[PDB]
Amino acid sequence: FMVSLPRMVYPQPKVLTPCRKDVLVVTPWLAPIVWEGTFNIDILNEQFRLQNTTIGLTVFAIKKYVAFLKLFLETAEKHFMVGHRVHYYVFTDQPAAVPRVTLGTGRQLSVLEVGAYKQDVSMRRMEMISRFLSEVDYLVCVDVDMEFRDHVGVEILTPLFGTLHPSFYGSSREAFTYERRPQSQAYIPKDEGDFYYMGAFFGGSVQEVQRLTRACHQAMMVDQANGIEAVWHDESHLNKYLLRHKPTKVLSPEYLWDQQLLGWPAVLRKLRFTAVPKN
Ligand SMILES: O=c1ccn([C@@H]2O[C@H](COP(=O)(O)OP(=O)(O)O)[C@@H](O)[C@H]2O)c(=O)[nH]1
Ligand SMILES: [Mn+2]
Repeated sequence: FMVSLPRMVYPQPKVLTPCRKDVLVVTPWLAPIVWEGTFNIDILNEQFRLQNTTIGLTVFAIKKYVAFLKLFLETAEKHFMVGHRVHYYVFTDQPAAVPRVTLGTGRQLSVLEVGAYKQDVSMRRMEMISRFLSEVDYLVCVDVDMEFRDHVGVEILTPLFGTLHPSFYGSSREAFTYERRPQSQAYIPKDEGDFYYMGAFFGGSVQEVQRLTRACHQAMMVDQANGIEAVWHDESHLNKYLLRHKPTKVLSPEYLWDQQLLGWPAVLRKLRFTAVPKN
């Protein structure tokens, strides 16, 4: 059950005035594409706070990538779901290397120990993700070699979402780096494909994320038994999944950007969550 919103004063939406004219803001299956200027965060904050929404954030920090945790968590504290309940799940082979980061109220961090792989480390995330049902309402699954630079909030939440890959949002579908070998479960032919989604940021309700990760894990297992590894590993399988199960929101590349690589184009009003230079 969902109680009434309170009285709120904000600018009237204008039917004959689009917010953004420069970009597609709804997919052909009527999912919002989330760009700055498309949402009133005050309305959304009210809607999700009234549900006492808890957001789980999963991140893997294996071997040397423990080095990225401090900046990742400190900036998440400043920018990610502020005002909402947050539960960080840090999966690592080095529990003692996890930095002590001060968390705001209503926010918690769990360290989950795993084994380390010698492709595999990136890939096995689907298996490891696939407790959450009892503890959080939504799950967000991100890369750790990243930092938050601006608001990432409840505007992303929905049953199932993907994020536009910053290198491909302007590309035609034959240019997308999908798995092209019919022998792989991740196969997508040249005349198929909506978008190229980034493996570094996806999520949804716990139920939908578990479905997704289960499906990708099963498909990767089939590929392995067939002696094939998809070209972009888990990302290839994510793309196949979101092709056949359309996401209910798509995040713009504001939500996954690399400023060193790609600068700050006109179409991006904010750079929210960005790659941290590495070697
Ligand atoms: O040695 C590794 C390699 C990868 N990862 C995890 O797998 C994610 C994806 O790998 P990488 O980001 O190296 O991705 P890229 O963005 O270069 O494609 C990383 O963010 C980490 O969360 C890790 O923990 N240790
Ligand atoms: Mn990464």
